Amino acid sequence: PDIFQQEARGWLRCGAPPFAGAVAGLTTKHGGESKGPFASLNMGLHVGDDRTDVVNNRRRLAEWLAFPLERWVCCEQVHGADIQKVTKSDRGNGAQDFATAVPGVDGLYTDEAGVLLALCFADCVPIYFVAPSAGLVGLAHAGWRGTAGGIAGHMVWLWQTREHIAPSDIYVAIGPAIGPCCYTVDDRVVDSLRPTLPPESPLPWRETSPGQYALDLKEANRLQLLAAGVPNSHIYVSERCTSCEEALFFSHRRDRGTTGRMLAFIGRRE
Ligand SMILES: [Zn+2]
Ligand SMILES: [Zn+2]
Repeated sequence: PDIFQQEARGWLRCGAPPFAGAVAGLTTKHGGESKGPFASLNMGLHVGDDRTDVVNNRRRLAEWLAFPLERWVCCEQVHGADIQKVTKSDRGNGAQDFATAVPGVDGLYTDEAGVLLALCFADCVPIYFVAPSAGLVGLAHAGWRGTAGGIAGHMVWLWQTREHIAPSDIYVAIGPAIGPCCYTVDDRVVDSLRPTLPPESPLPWRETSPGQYALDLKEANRLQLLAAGVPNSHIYVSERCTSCEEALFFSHRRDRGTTGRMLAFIGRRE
């Protein structure tokens, strides 16, 4: 069974055992207030939807999780590889007004309880991190650009060098994202990813016609995490494709660029 399992409402819980001490999951597209291409549980404030509808969708998740919206922390998600540590003093940033989101970063982490890290997705890879003994949680957004920038390994490096956590103490869930079944890219994308993988590494793409590659970004990020020292048995990977599973997910690719966003979230209850 997939590591992300359907709950009673419009969300999937991360069921990997090391995440049992955390509130961790990904929303699905149903149960909200938004309309048209955003129907209905659009969590993204940056996609041209009605802000009142989106805030109400966020308040609905907050009720399902018993984790108030005033305790969430969001980031700008610029498709880079930068990451910021956040604390209770950052609560609310980007929760109801996109302009207050943490600027210039694509991942967040915290060692405090009572802080819900909250990032938006509709094909890019959500990477959830936990160090259960040390009380750290993290969440990163990795499309091809962030993966080429090594965002996954950057989280591990920060936890090692700034938080004094060995990679062997980290566990990771790679959530629903677009699969190689649906994601075809050109030489420039794969050429950007090549230097981020070990020289002996199997390549997470297949050339399906000249200059066209079926790309597996989940696997690219898993390989980077392995190279950064996270143990194989600590990395859980969802098999759900956001483009294929149209009944559950918004997909930037399938929906031709105008669609909602799911929210990936992780935090610990205070
Ligand atoms: Zn993205
Ligand atoms: Zn697919």
